Amino acid sequence: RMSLQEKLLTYYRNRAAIPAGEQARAKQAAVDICAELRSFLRAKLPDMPLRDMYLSGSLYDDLQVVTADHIQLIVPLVLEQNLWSCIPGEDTIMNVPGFFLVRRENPEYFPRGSSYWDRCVVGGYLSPKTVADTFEKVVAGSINWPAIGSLLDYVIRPAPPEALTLEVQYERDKHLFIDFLPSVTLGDTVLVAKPHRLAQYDNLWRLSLRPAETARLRALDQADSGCRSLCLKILKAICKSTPALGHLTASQLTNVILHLAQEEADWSPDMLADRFLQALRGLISYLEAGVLPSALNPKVNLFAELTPEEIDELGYTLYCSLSEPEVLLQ
Ligand SMILES: Nc1nc2c(ncn2[C@@H]2O[C@H](COP(=O)(O)OP(=O)(O)O)[C@@H](O)[C@H]2O)c(=O)[nH]1
Repeated sequence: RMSLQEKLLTYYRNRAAIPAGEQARAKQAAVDICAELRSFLRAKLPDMPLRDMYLSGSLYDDLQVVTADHIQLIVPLVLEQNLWSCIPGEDTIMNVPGFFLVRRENPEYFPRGSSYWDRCVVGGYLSPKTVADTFEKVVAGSINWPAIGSLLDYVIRPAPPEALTLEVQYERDKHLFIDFLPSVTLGDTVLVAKPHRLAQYDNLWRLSLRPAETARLRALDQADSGCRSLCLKILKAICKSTPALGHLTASQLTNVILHLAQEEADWSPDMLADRFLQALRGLISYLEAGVLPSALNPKVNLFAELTPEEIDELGYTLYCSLSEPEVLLQ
């Protein structure tokens, strides 16, 4: 019957690709809200050290698949270089690459109170969990979602504690989940408060990898009009659509693609099938090895948050799907 090429482009257009209308409006609803928060921050909280919150995520750069239902709103903290320093996780006793301790420097000389964020310090370290709670409470305590919603003809209601998430119904039957992501930038190190999976690492900030990864990907496709992004979206759609693959993330799949791009120059449209197969094969062998290095930061293993058992099950699921092509593609 059909070639894999056709099946994939077909799968992409009927499953991976968000319908044209829905993505514009979802994205626009997010844009509309982000702006209204810009003015709220000027008026209500000129005291809290922040910069303007801005959108980020797959929906914002057209990498979101199946449904336009989520996006991040970054909350950039202001931290003074003099007062704070970030510590690579591999240099901590935790020994976890891709994560940082954010340390409060010399309290004898910089007493508590020198930074607003000193209230979020636990044992000399800026706690990511506590920053989230404080922000959530300081926002919850000054914000008027019913009014912002009325102003934009959206209904906006926070969610149950996931208190850092907003549910935006922007049409009768459409909604969008915006979650707030507190971020810190020290030097050229960008960190986000997206907690490590295990509880014992909850004092660590996460190295933000998404911007460089997606910029890299976009630059490569731009250069040669390649299908790197198209292949990623298909994979994302499969993992999202297949429960057994729920542990796979956009970040891992993107790096699978980027590693492959180091070794395949030809990403013309007709090579899509071949690259997709290579990517599947790559992912499987990364899983077997128990290690998927970040293309942009080799020291970081993007499977390090997964247990060996989960890695093993992911590997098995994928092998099995090789002989169930029609379950993999819907
Ligand atoms: N926007 C953003 N999300 C990040 C970052 N680091 C980790 N994440 C997480 O990774 C996910 C973002 O996924 P995304 O790239 O948008 O692809 P998708 O959610 O699978 O469509 C969310 O769960 C984020 O919390 C980051 O630096 N920026």
